[PDB]
Amino acid sequence: KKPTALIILDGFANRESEHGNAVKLANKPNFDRYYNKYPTTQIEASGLDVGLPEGQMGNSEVGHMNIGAGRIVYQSLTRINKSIEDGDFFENDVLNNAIAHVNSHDSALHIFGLLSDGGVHSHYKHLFALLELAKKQGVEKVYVHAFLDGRDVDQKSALKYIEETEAKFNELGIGQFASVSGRYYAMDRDKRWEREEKAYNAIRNFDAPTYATAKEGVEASYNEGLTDEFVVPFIVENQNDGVNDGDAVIFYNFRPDRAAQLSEIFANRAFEGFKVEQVKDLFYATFTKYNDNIDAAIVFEKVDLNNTIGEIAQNNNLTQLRIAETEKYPHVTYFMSGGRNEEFKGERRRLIDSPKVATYDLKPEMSAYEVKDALLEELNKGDLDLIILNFANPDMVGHSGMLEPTIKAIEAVDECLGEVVDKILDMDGYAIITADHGNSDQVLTDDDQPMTTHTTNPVPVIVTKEGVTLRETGRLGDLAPTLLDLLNVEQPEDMTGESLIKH
Ligand SMILES: O=C(O)[C@@H](CO)OP(=O)(O)O
Ligand SMILES: [Mn+2]
Ligand SMILES: [Mn+2]
Repeated sequence: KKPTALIILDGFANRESEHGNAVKLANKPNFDRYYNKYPTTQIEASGLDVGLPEGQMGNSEVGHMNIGAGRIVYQSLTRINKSIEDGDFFENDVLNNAIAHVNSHDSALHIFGLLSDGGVHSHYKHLFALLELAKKQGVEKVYVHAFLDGRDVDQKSALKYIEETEAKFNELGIGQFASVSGRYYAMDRDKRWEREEKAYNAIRNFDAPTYATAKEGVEASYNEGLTDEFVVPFIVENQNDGVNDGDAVIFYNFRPDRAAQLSEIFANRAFEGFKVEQVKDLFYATFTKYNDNIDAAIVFEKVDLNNTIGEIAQNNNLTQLRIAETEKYPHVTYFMSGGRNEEFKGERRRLIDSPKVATYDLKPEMSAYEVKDALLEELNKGDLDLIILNFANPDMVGHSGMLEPTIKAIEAVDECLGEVVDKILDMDGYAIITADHGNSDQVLTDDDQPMTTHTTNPVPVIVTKEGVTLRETGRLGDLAPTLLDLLNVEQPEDMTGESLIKH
């Protein structure tokens, strides 16, 4: 068996400036020799090319999903944005049923969510689209329960989103703020139920302070030293008639982890965090499915990915190995397989333990040498068709925002890379050396401060096949089609990416 390997250098991208660029400052002779001998291009790993909004840096989860799927895998924000822009949203069955529920019970429509443009948990423009829909179907009025951010956005920005939303209410002729809670309260994820109860009591017009306007209560918080995230939940005077039997709730958050708890309070009949009298005939709609214990109608259902690279390999009777250290093991397993834990037939996996340190600058080599030795051990068995390998280090050490450790990390990876790839080449196989998004290409601001984040830069691709030229650009969703090309395996239609290899 001639092996073909995808070797993912996590958080390793192409950036022109050398300043604070560990990728360019590192001595990486093995990478450079392959780069100088073999065909090379660069592909996009951020924004719309990976199913994220324009301007948004790529990441490990999204990047490994796109890589394994061989297509653009649209994430929640973009999917909902596109649904709005193209009209589907306003036809959505769950949203129109929530409105039929209100109209048929003469009851009230409530809207919960994180009122910012952070884009991690929500996007407040989706609130405006719901208000437009409610107005269109004649709802009359809509109680909006605002959860303030200050964490995925500037710590004191709530007043701008509140102002703009107040103008929407006037413009569209519908809706009002009913309650206002910092996300510390409404969006806990550590089962601190006393924080949640305060949000719940405001939303319900039970126990809470009241202010005449959303602005007033936020400004009162500011004057006390409590910024957006920490606003103590409050009620907006005369604008909150409670959540009563017959009502409907739409929760526009799309990220499960911080929306689940509040949703359990309203809509898990088994909820025991604190004692409640649940609303009867409550229509409870969540933008996504937050967990299995919430009785909700799901506005945007999870889409399963058929014919990821691993499934195609299976269906061609090929064997495959997924391998990485702990820190990127879910990436090369679960995410690579399209969000599936189960092994395919023919699949085996190798987990190497990551060191137990708070920040990986303390051991820049991490477990890269043990990953390399496990891999050499597997390739010496001679029974692998496909290998999916990730070297975690450039991303994990780069997050430290420290240049010398990040350089050392890349240099350790380079030494391992040369042993892995030379072995693949002795076995008459092929490697694609690339990345899932950038990070280590920039670990310093232009003013020499630590920079601890991913980048939007395009990622390198080297394909260790002679006599071929690569296409000039492309995206992560093109990698799996390139592996299939190298394996001489037919690409199915639902893999819409294109081989980077020119024919
Ligand atoms: O709550 C979350 O999941 C987001 C914050 O927007 O990340 P973290 O909480 O870990 O900052
Ligand atoms: Mn990554
Ligand atoms: Mn990262």
